[PDB]
Amino acid sequence: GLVPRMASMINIISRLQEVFGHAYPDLENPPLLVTPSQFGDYQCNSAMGISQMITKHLPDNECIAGPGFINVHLRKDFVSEQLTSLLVNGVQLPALGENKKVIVDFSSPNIAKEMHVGHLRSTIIGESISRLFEFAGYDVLRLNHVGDWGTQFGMLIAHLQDKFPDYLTVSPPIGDLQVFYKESKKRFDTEEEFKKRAYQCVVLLQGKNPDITKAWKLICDVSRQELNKIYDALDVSLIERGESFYQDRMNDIVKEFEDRGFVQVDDGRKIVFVPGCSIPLTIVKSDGGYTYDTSDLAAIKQRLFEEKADMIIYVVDNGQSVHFQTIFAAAQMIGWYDPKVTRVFHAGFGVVLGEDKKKFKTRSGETVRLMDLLGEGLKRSMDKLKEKERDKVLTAEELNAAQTSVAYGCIKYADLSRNRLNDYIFSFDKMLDDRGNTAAYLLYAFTRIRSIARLANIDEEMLQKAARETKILLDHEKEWKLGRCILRFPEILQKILDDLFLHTLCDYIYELATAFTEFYDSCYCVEKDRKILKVNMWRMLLCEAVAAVMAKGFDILGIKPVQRM
Repeated sequence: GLVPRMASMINIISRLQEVFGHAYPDLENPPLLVTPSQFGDYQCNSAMGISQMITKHLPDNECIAGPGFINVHLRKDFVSEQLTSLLVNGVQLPALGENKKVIVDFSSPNIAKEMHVGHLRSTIIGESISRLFEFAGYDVLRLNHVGDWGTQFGMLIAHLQDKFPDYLTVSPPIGDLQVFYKESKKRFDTEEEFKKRAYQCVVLLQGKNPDITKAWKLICDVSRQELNKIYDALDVSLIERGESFYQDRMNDIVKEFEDRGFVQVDDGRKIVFVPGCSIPLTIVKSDGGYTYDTSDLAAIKQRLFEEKADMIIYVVDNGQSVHFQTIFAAAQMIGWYDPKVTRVFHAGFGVVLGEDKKKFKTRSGETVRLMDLLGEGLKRSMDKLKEKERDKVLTAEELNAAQTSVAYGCIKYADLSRNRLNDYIFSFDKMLDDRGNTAAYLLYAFTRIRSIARLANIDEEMLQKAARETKILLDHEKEWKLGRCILRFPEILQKILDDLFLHTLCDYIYELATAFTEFYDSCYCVEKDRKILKVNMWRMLLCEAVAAVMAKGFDILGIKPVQRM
C-alpha cells in the first residue's frame, strides 16, 4: 500500500532547495542555487541572486562565509541513517508523481545499408537514456525508427524476385544482405531494363501489392536478423517501428497540412514553410513521392496522439539539428503539441573521429562495419586478459564474463564519459587502458570493492542482517568524504533527466570509485594481530553501498559489471 511522501533515496539538493525555498517574503521566482561544496558539504548561493530585482527564516528539518556563500554542513545523524536505508532497502530513486510516458527514438539504422559508427553512438546514448528514465519510474517506449521504405528497396525486391524465383513458396538463403544490396546496386547501375523494373517495384510496394510486400518482409527479415546480433551484443532492447509503419499515416499527413493551408506549390512539390526556420519541409515532391519530412511528420503525430507520449527524445546525430527543430516547429504550428506540456527534445551528439582528429574511417577510408569493430573490441579485450588471468579465472568467468564485460564495457564508457555534443575520438588503446577514467579500470575497481567481504568469510546474509542491525559509524574524515559522495547519486541522476548529459554520471562513478580508494587508503578492512580481533561491520557495510551504487551506475550506462576478472 506504499505511499508518495520511503525506502528510497533522497535527492539532498532537492531537500535543501525546499528548505531555503521557505525563507524575504513577497517576490517573483528567486534563485535556489544549492551546489556541492568540494569548506563544507554543500553551498548556497542565493546571496548573489535577488540583489537586486541573513537567513533568519531558516526552518528546521532533520538534515541540517566570504562574499555570500552559505556553507552548509549536513547533520551526521541524517547521513548515516540514509546509508543504512540504502542498504536495508537497496538503491532506489523516489518514483514520480505519475507514470508519464517517455519515448526514446534511437539507433535507427537503414536496412541493406551498413550499420555505421554514428549509429553506434546513438545505440549507446539511446540505451542509457532509456534506462535512466526507466530507473526513474517512467514508462519508456524504445522505438527503432528503422530505414525500411526507401527507393533502394526497389532494386532489392526486383533482384530478389530474380535470384530466388520461388521466394513466395520456399527460400531464400539470402545469407548476407550487404553482398546482396551490392549486387543489386550494380545491376541497377548497369542493366537499363532492370533499373526500370526497380522503380516499378517501389510503386508496387507502396501500392500495398501482395506478392511484392512478402518479398520485402523477407528481406527485412534477413537484416532484422543481422541487427539482433548487434543489439544482443550491445545489450539493447528495441520495439521495432520502421518508416513503413507510417505508410497509410503519411497520406493523412499531407492532407492535414493542406487543409489548414500550410502547404504551398513549387515545381509541383508540396512544401511547408514554418515561420522562423531557415529551411522548408518538403512533404511531397514533384514526382508524387514522399520524403523523410513526410514520415517524420507522420511519426511525431503518431507518437503524440496515438501513443500519447509525455516526452519524446530523439537521439540523432548533431547534423540533423536543423532538421528536427523544423519538424518540432511544424508540429507546434499545426497544434499537435504544446511544448510547455510535452517535452520534445533532440538529444544530439557529435561525429566519431579517428585519432588523427579527422573523421573516423578505415584502412582505405571505407565504412567501418560495427560487427567487426565489436569483434576487435573482444579480441583486444581477450589479448589484454592473457596477462595472465586466463587460467586464474575459470571457464565461463573468462570465456565471456570478463572479456565481453570489458570490450562492450569500454566502447559504451569511452563515448558516454565525454559530453555527447563534442566530437568523439575512437580509441581502443585509450579506452582499454587500465589506469584513470576508463571501464577497464572501473570494472576492475568494482572487483576489489567486492574482494573485501568475500575474503573475510562474511556472507551476504550476515551483511543483510548486519545492515538492519549495525549502526554505520562515520567519524573519520575519509569515510565522511566517501559517505557524502555515495549519497550524491540521486542529485546526479536527477540532473541528467533535465539535460540528458550522461558524462556527469560517469564523472560521479569515477569520483565515487576514487573517493573509495581514499577510504581503503586507509580505514583498515579488518583489524589483525601483529589473527582477527574485530570485524569492522560498518567498514564492511561501507564497501557494500559503494558497490551498490557503482553497480546501478554501471547498469544505467549499460555496463555489465563482472564478479572476478
